[PDB]
Order: sequence, then structure tokens, then C-alpha cells
Amino acid sequence: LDAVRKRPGMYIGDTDDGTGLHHMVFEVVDNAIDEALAGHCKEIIVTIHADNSVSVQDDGRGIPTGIHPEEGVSAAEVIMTVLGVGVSVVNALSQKLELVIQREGKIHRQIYEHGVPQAPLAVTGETEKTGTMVRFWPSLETFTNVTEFEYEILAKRLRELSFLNSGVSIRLRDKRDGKEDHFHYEGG
Amino acid sequence: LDAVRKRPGMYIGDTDDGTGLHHMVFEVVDNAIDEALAGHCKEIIVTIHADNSVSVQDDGRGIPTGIHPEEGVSAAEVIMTVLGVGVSVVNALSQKLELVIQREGKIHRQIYEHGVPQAPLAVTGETEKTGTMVRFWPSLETFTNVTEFEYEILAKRLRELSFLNSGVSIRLRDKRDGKEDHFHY
Ligand SMILES: COC(=O)c1ccc(O)cc1
Ligand SMILES: COC(=O)c1ccc(O)cc1
Ligand SMILES: Nc1nc2ccccc2[nH]1
Repeated sequence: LDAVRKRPGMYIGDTDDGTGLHHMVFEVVDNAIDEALAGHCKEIIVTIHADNSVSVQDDGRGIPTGIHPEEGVSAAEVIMTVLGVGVSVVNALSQKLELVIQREGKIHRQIYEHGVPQAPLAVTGETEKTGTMVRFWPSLETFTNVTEFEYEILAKRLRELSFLNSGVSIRLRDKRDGKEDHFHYEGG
Repeated sequence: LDAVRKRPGMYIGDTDDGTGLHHMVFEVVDNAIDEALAGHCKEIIVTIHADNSVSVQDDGRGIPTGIHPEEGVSAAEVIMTVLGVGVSVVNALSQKLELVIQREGKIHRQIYEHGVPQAPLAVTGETEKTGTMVRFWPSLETFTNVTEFEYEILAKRLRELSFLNSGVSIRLRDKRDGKEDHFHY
């Protein structure tokens, strides 16, 4: 990840005017849509939290959690730490990132800070559901000037995305003011 | 450097009891001793600053500044960012690190933050002197409980080194309370 840390602008885009900041969300959303399309129900929920973090969750199969034979860490960690631009870029430029994977009846949890895992991916409990949740806090060391998520930029993009992804429910939530939208196109 | 960031204790030593914190200084000092050996005068200065950073200076030749043909960046940056455990470990676990190299009539400067160079090694002026200086601010995200440098832990180790490295002068300075020592065999 040091290559991304060395020149963030080359990977995420302009880190001053807010375009790079919102690209962080849309990179995560693209991965969530890929996960949602693999299942039948297919819903993602994008939430803008009051601390200016954004969480994206889906009810798909869940990111692979088993240990990678070569890398010697969870497949999830390999995806988060090895270089669309990839979620590893988002992780690298996030001062905090929370990963929660529900898979094979188990809840898996891991925390990153500036791309560095704070502990190995851990099974913390049980669940009947499946899916992946990524919540990230953009690094204020990288993202300057424009540091807050604009609802309209996300809402417009997710609406456009819904028509290209049939059967995928996309919910948008703003916990700062309680604003909510639901984009679900069932065509084809 | 991510391997070091992932498990800091395994590279530097215990990050809670002050062991790892002081090893950061000793790793930099080992490099300074190598430089202050092939030079003439042969002196190192270790300074504890009021803002809880430590700087190590030598009056050697200056570490190589030219571009590493394989890596495509300055030889100095390769030493600071690629894996005694090496100064790259100290860089990775320092919230800031300042590098100043005086070599071939030129002063060179570079700043790192958590092991990440903020710009390429750059020529900032002219000088007749030679040597290298590294000042580092240990990361308070890594180093907990014992965060401040104890003078006597440094003084003890630098004394041991002065006997082993008989040709080298070692000065220790504390800018917090004005305390100082000069170890020379
Ligand atoms: C690579 O997968 C992800 O990073 C991801 C993030 C959020 C999701 O909801 C699903 C996948
Ligand atoms: C190898 O380069 C160094 O890291 C270094 C640090 C302090 C010195 O005084 C000399 C070299
Ligand atoms: N604050 C901060 N910034 C960082 C950048 C890279 C790795 C760790 C870091 N901690």
C-alpha cells in the first residue's frame, strides 16, 4: 500500500476539491453491487453517519474469510491490503475502516487504521444472515478542504446505478438529518 | 513497511514498557556509528529535544543521495523505506522523520510521516561540511504508557558503545533540562 500512500492523487483523484472523497464511496459501492448481484434478494444500504464516516452493506455471500495459502492471512485481509481502483486504495486512505463479514453461520470482524490491520480477522459470533459491511472514516491527513459527504452527489449516482443493475435494491440513508432514498429498478 | 506497521513489537520490541521506544534511538545510533568511522573527526551527537523527538547527527561522508538504479528513487529513500533491524523500522514507527544529508558540496533534505516520504530527497543549499542527520518523532499511536525518553537509558547504552567503538566521540544532550554527557574512550 505504500505506493498509494506516496501519491494518493494518482489512485483516488483530486484530494482537495471533494471528487476524490466521493470516489472513495463509489469504489466501495461498486464492490457491494458485485456482491449483491451474486445473490437473489440483492440489497445494498449506503449510510452517511453523523461522524462523517460512510458504511456500505450488502446481503450477498460475504467476502472469503479463509487463510490465503501464500499470503498467510485471511482472504479478506489480502483484498484490503494488496494493490476500478480496488478497495485497498480506500483502506489505505481511510484513518479507520471497519470490516464485518457474515458467512457460513459466523460473524467475522476486523479493524484497520490507515490501511494497517489492528488484529487478524476474528470470528466474534454467530448469524443466520450473510453479507459484507465496510464502514470507513476518510483520512483527514489526505482529504483536505472538502471533508464532508454531500448527499446529492451520492443520491444522483446511486439512482443512475440502479438502472444498470436490475433487481438490486439500493437504499441511501443520511443519519445527520434523517434523509432517506430507495432506488430499486426491476427491469428485464 | 506494512509488515512493520502490522506488528511493531516484533521488530522494535515492547511498545508499552519503554523498551521499544529506546530501541528506536539505538537503531539510528548504529547507523550513525558506521558513518562516524569511515569519516575524519569521528563524532556523533544524540539530542533529546523538548518536543520529545530525538536527533542523531554524524560528521561522516553523508549517506548516498544518487538514484538507486533498481528502485528508481534516491538511495537514501531506499534505506528509509525498504527492509540490527534497520532504520526503515524507525521510519515506519515515527509519526514524523526528518533526514538531512550533507554530501558533495550540497545539503539534501527529506521529510517522512509514518514511513511515507512527503517529497523526493531534494537539494536545498550548499555546504562545505559533510554528514547525516536523522530526527524522528516516535508515533504515539504505537508507543503507549512510556512515551517520554529517559536520559539514563540512552546514556547507559551510549557509554557501552563508546568503549566498543574506541575511535568515535559520542555526545548526549538533553534540551528539556540541559543535562549532557561526552563519552570518548
Ligand atoms: C471487496 O469488497 C468490498 O470491499 C465490499 C465492501 C462493501 C460491501 O457491501 C461489499 C463488499
Ligand atoms: C543510514 O542512515 C541513517 O539512517 C543515519 C542516521 C543518522 C546518522 O547520523 C547517520 C546515518
Ligand atoms: N496517523 C497516521 N497516518 C498514517 C499513515 C500511514 C500509516 C499509519 C498512519 N497513522
